[PDB]
Amino acid sequence: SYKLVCYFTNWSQDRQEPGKFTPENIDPFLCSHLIYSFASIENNKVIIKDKSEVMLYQTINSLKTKNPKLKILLSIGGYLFGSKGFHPMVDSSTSRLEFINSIILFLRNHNFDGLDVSWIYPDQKENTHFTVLIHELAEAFQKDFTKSTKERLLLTVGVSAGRQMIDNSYQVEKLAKDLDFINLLSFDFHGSWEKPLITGHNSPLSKGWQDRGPSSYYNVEYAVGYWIHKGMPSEKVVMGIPTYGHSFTLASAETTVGAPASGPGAAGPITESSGFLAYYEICQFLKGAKITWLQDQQVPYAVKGNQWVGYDDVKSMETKVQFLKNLNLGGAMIWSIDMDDFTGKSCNQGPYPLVQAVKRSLGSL
Ligand SMILES: CC(=O)N[C@@H]1[C@@H](O)[C@H](O[C@@H]2O[C@H](CO)[C@@H](O[C@@H]3O[C@H](CO)[C@@H](O[C@@H]4O[C@H](CO)[C@@H](O[C@@H]5O[C@H](CO)[C@@H](O[C@@H]6O[C@H](CO)[C@@H](O)[C@H](O)[C@H]6NC(C)=O)[C@H](O)[C@H]5NC(C)=O)[C@H](O)[C@H]4NC(C)=O)[C@H](O)[C@H]3NC(C)=O)[C@H](O)[C@H]2NC(C)=O)[C@@H](CO)O[C@H]1O
Repeated sequence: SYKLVCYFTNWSQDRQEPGKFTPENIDPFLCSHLIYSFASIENNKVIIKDKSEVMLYQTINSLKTKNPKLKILLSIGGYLFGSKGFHPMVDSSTSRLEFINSIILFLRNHNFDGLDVSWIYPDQKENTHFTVLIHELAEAFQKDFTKSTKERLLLTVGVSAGRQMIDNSYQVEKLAKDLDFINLLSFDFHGSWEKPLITGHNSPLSKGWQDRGPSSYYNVEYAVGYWIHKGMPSEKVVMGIPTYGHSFTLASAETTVGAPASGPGAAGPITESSGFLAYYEICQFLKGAKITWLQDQQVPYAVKGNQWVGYDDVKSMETKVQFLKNLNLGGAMIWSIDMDDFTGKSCNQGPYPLVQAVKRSLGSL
């Protein structure tokens, strides 16, 4: 009994094949939870800015018709929403209450089962506001369920896997009460924003051999453990796994971890964004590359020419799943199913090779 919580996005629809994803591409039995990314906030109220908003509602109802066990949530936030997106809604209880009531009506009208708040990030400044908003939602949700024939709206949150960010942003014990679970964002541990600019893996399970001091923090094992230590019960920890990798353009001839990089990797042809590659792009890149499995860190990286791609593959799916079960975690979260090879047409491994491996690994006694 593990959750498989699957984020998907509303921007992947503008991609060319085979990055071209709509909710209609979703398998109703693939995951236990679906989270739509992202909603917006206009007039201290919840909306959806998506030209496919209405067809999405239609797909939601089809999905839940085919799988009555399926739970679909709505997410607010993300890296680009930032902290700014939550202003001015959080600035007072009045505007906050206006919001919380928009949410309840919204989710009921549209057949969502809860809400994800993935605020990136509260940090020091907004620690208080984030805490308060979560508590007011949690309470309003409970209150609403008091007067209901419906199951109660679930509340989750996408949270930092970064030690310092966790220290600055969260009151964990409070969070443990208010949230049904965290979606631990246990990736983006390394990437081309770093200084000094050196190759590093986006989502390492374990410590690197060269990791010392606060680099010892930048792995999944650590992140997960620190959350539990800070108060979050293990079963409320839902462990994020990525379907993308972080890329680097190599400065010199070192191809190792910690090798100097001139900048982010060449942009994928489909995701057109230098620094990362979806898995369906990674599979093309792997043709003619040399791949190394890191023993220390338990994940692969691939080199082809001056390109260095740290990524996650079927082998790390199964490896990460064993770890999360060993630690009695609540399950697995995926960012994002629409960057797996969902069509099956690039990796020739069937549809959703990575997520499918995760399902199987959780499902296996
Ligand atoms: C002060 C200082 O110097 N501090 C240093 C500091 O940098 C180090 O800490 C590290 O910082 C980095 C960067 O700030 C952190 O990286 C961020 O990590 C979070 C996770 O914690 C990421 O956000 C979530 O995760 C995914 C994957 O990255 C996010 O996905 C992105 O979402 C956006 C939308 O919001 C996507 O944009 C869309 O895509 C295209 C263009 O790319 C466009 O066409 C679309 O229209 C656009 N959509 C929208 C809505 O605008 C983007 O594609 C996508 N990326 C991918 C791969 O899918 C998602 O937003 C987040 N999910 C949820 C849920 O919230 C965040 O993306 C990521 N930022 C960057 C830049 O990659 C890092 O976590 C942090 N590390 C640690 C360990 O804490 C510290 C280290 O301590 O050192 C200091 O020195």
